Amino acid sequence: MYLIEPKRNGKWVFDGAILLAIQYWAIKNLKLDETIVFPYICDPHVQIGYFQNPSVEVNLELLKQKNIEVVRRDTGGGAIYLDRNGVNFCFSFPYEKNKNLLGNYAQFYDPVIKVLQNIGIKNVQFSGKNDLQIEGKKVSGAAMSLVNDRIYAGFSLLYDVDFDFIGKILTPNQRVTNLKNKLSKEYQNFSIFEIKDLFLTEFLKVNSVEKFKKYELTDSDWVQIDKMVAEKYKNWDFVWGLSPNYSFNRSIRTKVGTITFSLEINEGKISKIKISGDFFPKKSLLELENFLMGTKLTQDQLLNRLKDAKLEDYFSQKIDEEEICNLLLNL
Ligand SMILES: Nc1ncnc2c1ncn2[C@@H]1O[C@H](COP(=O)(O)OC(=O)CCCC[C@@H]2CCSS2)[C@@H](O)[C@H]1O
Repeated sequence: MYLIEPKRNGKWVFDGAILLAIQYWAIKNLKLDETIVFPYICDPHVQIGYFQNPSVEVNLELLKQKNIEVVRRDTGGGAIYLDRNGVNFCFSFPYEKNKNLLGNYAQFYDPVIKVLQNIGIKNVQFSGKNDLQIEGKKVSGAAMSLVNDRIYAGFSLLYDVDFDFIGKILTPNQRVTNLKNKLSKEYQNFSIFEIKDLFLTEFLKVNSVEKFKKYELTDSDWVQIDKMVAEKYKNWDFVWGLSPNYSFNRSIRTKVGTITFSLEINEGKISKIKISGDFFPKKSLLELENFLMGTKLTQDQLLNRLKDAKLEDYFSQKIDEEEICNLLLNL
């Protein structure tokens, strides 16, 4: 198991966008045939999933007011708020050695639950979706995707929360707790760097690993990471361009999550379409949106096109194609 701390010439980095960039850089460029761990503690910012639209997920005025960034990550899932009171861990798992991990939140979280138990946390449970919950209240969210031969997976930990701010800055569908007061009393006043440390030590134990193999980002890695920051994580086209607000917007709750269709209509046909939501598609939806372009907004064309798109190739659960058809027929 490798550990990549987000350090630059020995300085700890807290920029959420750079932190993802580090991870994705590793994913793409670090051919280590071992799990790499990426602990990260970020300055306040909102991180949204790849398929999400920041405009509908964030209170944009509160974000501007508080002068904090939106950062889109590469994985699906939903929008989280991240500050110095959260400790997150991403991973680059060799896909061949963890073939059953893709989409398997339970497996992914098993060592985490184990770590949290070991650390005195009451009754942390896998939510069954992609979360960890104590007595109804979410303490962690997770996301993953397959990229190259690597599974990119990450979970957050809400060590301490600003409950007021979190429910104000995130506008989903328009509840969570801290871990601080829930650890063994020995740990209850640990700072965030101490929790990260405690968690990583515990994570090694729970995973039967004596020590992390050391990987320090070199100047040269940083040049590539900085480039991915410029071209992607802090690139408007990626953060904002990716999810345009088209004229018509409809959403359905489905098993995979809330799917929103944002589309343009010219001559009774879908002219532009953007499918967004907090889900975890099997492959990129760009192909599906492209497939749907040109479809007449009639039952017959929509049903057929939606059938032909083989939605199961794109989403894990079954989507009601007719639900989507009928939703779109109303425009
Ligand atoms: N920092 C944070 N951590 C955990 N849960 C949060 C957080 N912020 C908000 N929430 C709550 O989760 C829901 C949205 O959860 P939802 O289930 O929609 O999706 C997620 O959680 C994505 C997890 C983040 C993936 C990153 C890849 C490695 S590190 S983390 C939001 O509305 C809040 O109620």
